[PDB]
Amino acid sequence: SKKARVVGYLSADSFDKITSIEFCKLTHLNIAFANPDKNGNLVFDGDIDAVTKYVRSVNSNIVISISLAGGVISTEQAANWSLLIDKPENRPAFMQNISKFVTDHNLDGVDVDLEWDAVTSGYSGFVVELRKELTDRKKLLTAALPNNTRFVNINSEALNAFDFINIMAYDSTGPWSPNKIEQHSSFEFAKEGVEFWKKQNVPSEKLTLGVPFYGYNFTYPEVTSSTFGEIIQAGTQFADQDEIGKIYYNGRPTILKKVEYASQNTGGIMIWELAQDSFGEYSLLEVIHKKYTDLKYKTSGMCGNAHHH
Repeated sequence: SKKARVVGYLSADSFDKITSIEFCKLTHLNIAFANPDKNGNLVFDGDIDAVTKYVRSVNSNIVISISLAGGVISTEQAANWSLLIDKPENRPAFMQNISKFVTDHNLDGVDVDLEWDAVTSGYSGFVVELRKELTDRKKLLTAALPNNTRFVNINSEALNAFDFINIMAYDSTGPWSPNKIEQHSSFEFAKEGVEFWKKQNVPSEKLTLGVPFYGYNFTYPEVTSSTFGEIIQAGTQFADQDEIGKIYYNGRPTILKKVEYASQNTGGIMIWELAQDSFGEYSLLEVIHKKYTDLKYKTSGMCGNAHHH
C-alpha cells in the first residue's frame, strides 16, 4: 500500500512552540534529547509528559520516541556515554534506566542519535542489547545516521536491528567548514545518502530521508544558522528558493522534490527540526503533507491525508 512515515524531531527548547506545530501531519515524533548523567541515569530537561499529552490529543496515532544524545553533547556527557556503553559491565544498569524512562513517560520507542565521535566501540553491543529490551516490550528502536559514512563501530547486526533509520541528509557544509560556501542539503546530497545506505544493505522501506528546516549564513567567517521561519519573516518571496546570497537552506520546491524522491525510494521523510518551520501558509511540513497526499500516500491519515487509501 502507498504509505510513508513523516518523522519529526522536536527539541526540548521548542516545547513552547508546540501549539504552532501540526502534529496531525506527522506519523512519528522524536523528543530531543535525553542524555546520561554521571550515575547512569537518563536526564531530560523539560516537561515531556505535558508535551506528549498535548501531542497525543492532536494525533492519537502518533508514535513518540525519546531521542538519545544528539549532535550537541558536552565533554562530560560524551565521557559518560563512553563509560556506560564501552565497558559491557556498565551497560546493564544504564539499559534498565532507559527502559524505565520509556515506561515512566509512556513512550513508544527510543531513537539513537549518537553522532560521529560519540559512536564508540560499545555502540553495537549497546544497540543489540537495547533492541532486545525494546522488542520484548513491543517498542521501536531507530537511529539517526550520517548521510554517506559507515562508522566502523556500527556492525551489521546493530544496523539491521533498527526498525528504520533517519538519514541526516544535510550539513554537507557548516560552521566547521566556513570556506566551503555552498548548499548544505542539496537534492543530489540527499540522493547520495539514500543510495549509500542501500549499499549498506538497508532496505528501502527502512530508510527515512532527513530534510532540514534551517540553513547556514556564510556572510562572515563565523558561520551562523537561520531557520526557515526566520527566512520567511525576512520575506515571503524567499519561500520558493534555496539561496539568498551566502545563505543556503531548503525552500518549498526543493522539499517537494525530496518528497517525490522519497516516495519512490525510501519509507518516508524525517524533519530536523519541527519548530524551525514557517508556521502557516509557507510551512515546509505542509509541503511534505500536501505532496504525499497528492501522490496518494497515507502518512497520518489526518488533516486531509489518505482520503482514498
